[PDB]
Amino acid sequence: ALPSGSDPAFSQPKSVLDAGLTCQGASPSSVSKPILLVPGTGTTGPQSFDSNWIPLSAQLGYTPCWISPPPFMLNDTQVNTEYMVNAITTLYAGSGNNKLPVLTWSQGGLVAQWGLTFFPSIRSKVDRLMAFAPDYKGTVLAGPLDALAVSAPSVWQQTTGSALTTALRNAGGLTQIVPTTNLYSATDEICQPQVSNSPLDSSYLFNGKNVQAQAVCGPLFVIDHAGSLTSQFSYVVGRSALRSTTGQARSADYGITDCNPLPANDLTPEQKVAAAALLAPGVAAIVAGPKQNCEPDLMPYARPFAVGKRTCSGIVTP
Ligand SMILES: C[C@H](C(=O)N[C@H](C)c1ccccc1)c1ccccc1
Ligand SMILES: [Cl-]
Ligand SMILES: [Cl-]
Repeated sequence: ALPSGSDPAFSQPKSVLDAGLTCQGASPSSVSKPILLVPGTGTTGPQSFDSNWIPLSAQLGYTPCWISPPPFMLNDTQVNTEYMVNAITTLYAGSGNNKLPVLTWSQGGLVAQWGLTFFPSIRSKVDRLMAFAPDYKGTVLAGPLDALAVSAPSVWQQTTGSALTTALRNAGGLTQIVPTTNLYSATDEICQPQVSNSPLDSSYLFNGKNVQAQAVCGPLFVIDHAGSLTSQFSYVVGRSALRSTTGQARSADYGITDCNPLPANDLTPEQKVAAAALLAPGVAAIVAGPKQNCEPDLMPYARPFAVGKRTCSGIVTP
């Protein structure tokens, strides 16, 4: 079974977590049809989604809301998760105690599933999860942990073999917790392995709606890590997931004619340009950002699930 009982305490003050949450045109305590957007590594909320799911979710009738954990999602993924959990609590109450969808890119999906795994209170407040290129198993493209160059805290934790991904799995987090759709690509140049269309894939969750784009669009279809978020194909799948009565996208809602890898058709010209360039701010943030030679320690609520792994203060013990 999943962790149960009370939510772990936050390491950050509620006022600090509140400061990282924004909604377009409303206060979080009084917002109509919010959607919470959780960004990828090296970016803010606006940097991940200004060119795609902020205008697209508004056009679908949602008020776009987002978190921007500092610095640019490079800090401890466990802290980035505090921003999300607090945001869901606020937006749920602020919209009349109605569940809301969560839509994520890259690390953002790892953050969402970490939050659902270890903070039980939000399970009843997240209507559904729509994750684009989530790296629940991390990525093996960064190399093994013992050969990793100095890297940001969350980059360590997204490396396959990390204590964080170990703990997520052992606490039960590789199974969906709310109705979840995962859209990913075998041609992902950041997160691998993704080629099997099977539980080996880093984006796969048991009992979830697992959509490898090539399984629908064919082997020559090509979308990269950012294109998994921004493409017109991704929009049709995401639209299906957001509207489905089951909380998961449905194969009947999309098909081979939707297999367009370019930025979503409804985006403005300026937006399409920014969507193609989505990654560049992330790389600049990683050059200027924190770097260390070890993986951040697991917080107490997660430590018992990765006994034996090595973090900055040493080997995790029972
Ligand atoms: C931070 C890095 C990343 O997003 N890097 C950006 C996207 C990038 C793009 C092209 C080449 C190098 C890095 C990362 C690390 C582990 C797991 C997932 C992501
Ligand atoms: Cl398990
Ligand atoms: Cl099922």
